[PDB]
Amino acid sequence: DRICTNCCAGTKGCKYFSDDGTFVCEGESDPRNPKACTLNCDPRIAYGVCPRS
Repeated sequence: DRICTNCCAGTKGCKYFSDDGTFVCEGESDPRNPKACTLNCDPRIAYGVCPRS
């Protein structure tokens, strides 16, 4: 377990949200370009919630 997820490593369309119930940022990185961002650990980001459909 190593919560080193960050908004750069995020994927456009999915809301990077914290488990406390807060929207931090949506994935600013678009999947078109090969995104390999730094593994900067942003613990305030829990997981990405893409539309549940």
